[PDB]
Amino acid sequence: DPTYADYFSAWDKWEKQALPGEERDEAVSRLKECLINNSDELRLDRLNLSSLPDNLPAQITLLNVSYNQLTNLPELPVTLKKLYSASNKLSELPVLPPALESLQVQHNELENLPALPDSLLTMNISYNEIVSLPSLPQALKNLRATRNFLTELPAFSEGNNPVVREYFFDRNQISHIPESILNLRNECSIHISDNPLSSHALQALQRLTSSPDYHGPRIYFSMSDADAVTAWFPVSQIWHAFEHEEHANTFSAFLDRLGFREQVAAWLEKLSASAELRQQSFAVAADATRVALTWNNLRKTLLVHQASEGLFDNDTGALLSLGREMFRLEILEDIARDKVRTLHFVDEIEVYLAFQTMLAEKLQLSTAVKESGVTANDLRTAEAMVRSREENEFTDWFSLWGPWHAVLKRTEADRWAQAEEQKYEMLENEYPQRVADRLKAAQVMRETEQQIYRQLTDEVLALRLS
Repeated sequence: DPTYADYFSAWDKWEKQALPGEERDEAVSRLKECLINNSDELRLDRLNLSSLPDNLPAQITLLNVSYNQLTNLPELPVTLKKLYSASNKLSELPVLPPALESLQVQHNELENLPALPDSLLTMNISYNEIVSLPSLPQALKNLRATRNFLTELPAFSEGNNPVVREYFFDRNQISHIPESILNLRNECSIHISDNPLSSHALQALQRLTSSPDYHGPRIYFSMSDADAVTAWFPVSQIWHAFEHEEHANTFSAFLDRLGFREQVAAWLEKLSASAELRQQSFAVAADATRVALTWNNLRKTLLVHQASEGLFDNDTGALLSLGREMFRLEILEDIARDKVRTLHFVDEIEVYLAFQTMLAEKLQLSTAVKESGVTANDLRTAEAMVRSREENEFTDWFSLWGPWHAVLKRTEADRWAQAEEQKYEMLENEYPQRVADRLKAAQVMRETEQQIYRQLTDEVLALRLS
């Protein structure tokens, strides 16, 4: 809270530090004139200023410093209602006064925004390098963000009364439309052309907005948006893997390669070295023409070849707890498949991974990265359903599990061989019960081996370590 003389002398010193090519002298006269009166407005635009003084008149409600060479703004007056600072070289904004209604800082070098007050009605942040936004106030009816580095459309809320709202997010890096935009009324307009959007969300946007019986928001968009495919985004072994490219099932088994990116390379890692892995990965990973049930399969095909070696010979305790995780994952996939029915702009794999990471803590899914439309209720129900199906189905499931059948195939025979030798049921009772209720209405070939392998898993090989 400076005194008149402090303002004057601070501005006089600030003037003598003028870089040539700027009108600091004129700004001081406008600053003094602003102080001398009760003036709510201060305009220092188009003077090519290289900086503002530290202390600006504390009572002003409008500040225009557009078209200068500013890299920084000082602490803005708390009574500020409208801040025009377009066409500068700003790297950061200060904290915004709480009563701000308008913010024009387009054509700067901004990477981030401070907290937007609740009073903000209009905002122009276009032609910056912003990567993501804070939560936007509801009073915000006009927002222009053209040509930034945004990755995500913000989830709007339908205000209780309908007012015209316009959002320009064109020429960004947005890749995912949130399901929330269909809540909004027709009085709101969204511009998302020139964004790297999926062709799925494109075709969804096409289908819904190109229907009669559509009362949502006006969304403006443009649908205009073999072997050297695998090692690209993980560099060197593109030639090493080409030796394997001259083989079977590589056109739909490699082109279909659409945190996670880190160890998709560490799953690339041993399929790289050993030919045993994807002599059989491409087995059912190319004839499935849902990609989370497959992604789980190649997890399994990975895990059977390890169990083929014998990592779980005496350590079946850690094999069992891993099947507990992988069972809850394959329940989560069915949760995911159930939800994508109701979502338009995402497919199962994305929803699956949303469930996996948002629940990795609560359900102890170690094999998950610690990073959409998934609410808080479908997280609660997802846990309630996996926990109950776990209680009812895990042991039957683990007895049929692949990795464990492998460690029995390697470690500890007898029972394993005996189990296979009890194939009497597959011919002494398999023809009568074959359609014994298919006409009273291979399903029992899965029901019979369940019985024996669970029976094998009655007098288990796990009661030798414990």
